[PDB]
This record gives sequence, structure tokens and C-alpha cells, in this order.
Amino acid sequence: MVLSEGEWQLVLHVWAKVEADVAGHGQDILIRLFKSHPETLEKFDRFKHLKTEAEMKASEDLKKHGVTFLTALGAILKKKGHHEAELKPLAQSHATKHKIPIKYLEFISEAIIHVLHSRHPGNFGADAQGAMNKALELFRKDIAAKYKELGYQG
Ligand code: HEM
Repeated sequence: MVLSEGEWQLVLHVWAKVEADVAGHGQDILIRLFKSHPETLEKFDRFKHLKTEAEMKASEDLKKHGVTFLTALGAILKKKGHHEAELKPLAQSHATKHKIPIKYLEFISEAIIHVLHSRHPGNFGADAQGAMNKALELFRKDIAAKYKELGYQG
């Protein structure tokens, strides 16, 4: 796919809001994912033992990885589709080292959309959500293409 400039503007406008509090958004999204899809937590040797949401919120390690992840994602979105270079090292580590199936990338996409809808209802109307979903779909399509090339495809 290819997003229009109008669609990228909707994505980047809400993302600017997200950037006012990177750690907080990173925390909310990861917790959303872990509660919605508990199996995903089993991929993190460092977070695997966290039993409750209270423990997840208190984990400094979890908050740090949330910032690392959001920062990587923000760098990709800001490329407005020209993210080939950024996708390479990311697809290799997640396919070969972490072994994250494509199914899981869909789970986190839903979590991101849920949190943005919760914290920014005014800047995340129907048009803005469709634009963000289009951006994430584009990301997943390219990542899956890289997975194939790397010999994985999960
Ligand atoms: C938009 C999606 C994603 C982005 C931008 C992203 C980004 C990152 C980044 C930057 C790291 C750091 C270095 C590395 O690549 O190993 C990382 C690590 C990791 N990611 Fe992701 N990731 C994404 C989705 C996921 C998903 C869906 C899972 C699991 C359900 C996952 C599991 C992991 C694991 C297991 C590690 C390493 C943790 C550690 O031992 O430090 N990632 N990810």
C-alpha cells in the first residue's frame, strides 16, 4: 500500500501527542497487550514472571522497554513509508532471535489503537484511526515480506 500525505498528517499529528509522554504511552500499550494476550508475555524472559497489572506498572524494566519500542516505532512512522533501512535490523532480530510470529504484530497493533483512542479521543476520530491502521498494516506487510526473505515468516 501507499498512504496519502493527508493520511500521514493524521498519523503524525496524533503521534506528536504521544511524544509528550513516551514512557507513559509505552507502559499503557505493553500492559494492554499483556492483559489482552497473555501468551505474548511468555516471549520476554525478563517480564515472564510478572503476575499482575500492579507488578507490571511497578516494573522499571518494563517501562524502559516500552520507551525503546515506542522510540523505534516513532522513527519508522516519521519516515512516512520510506522505512526499508529501519526495517532490516528489526525484522532480523524479531524473526531470528526473538521468534515473534506475525500474529503477534497484529495484537500489538490493536493495543496501540486502543490506547490512542483512550487518551486522545479528540485527535483520534474515525479518519485518524483509519489512517493509523493503514500505517500499521503497511508496516506489517513489509515486515512479513522481510520475514519471508530471512527464511522465517511466522
Ligand atoms: C511495532 C512493533 C515492534 C517494534 C517497533 C519492536 C521493537 C523492538 C526493539 C527496538 C527492540 C530492541 C532490540 C531488538 O531488536 O532486539 C525489541 C526487542 C524485543 N522485542 Fe520488539 N518490537 C515490536 C514488536 C514486538 C512484539 C509484537 C513482540 C512480542 C510479542 C516483541 C518482542 C521483543 C522481544 C522478546 C525483544 C527483546 C527483549 C529483551 O530481551 O531485551 N517485539 N523490540
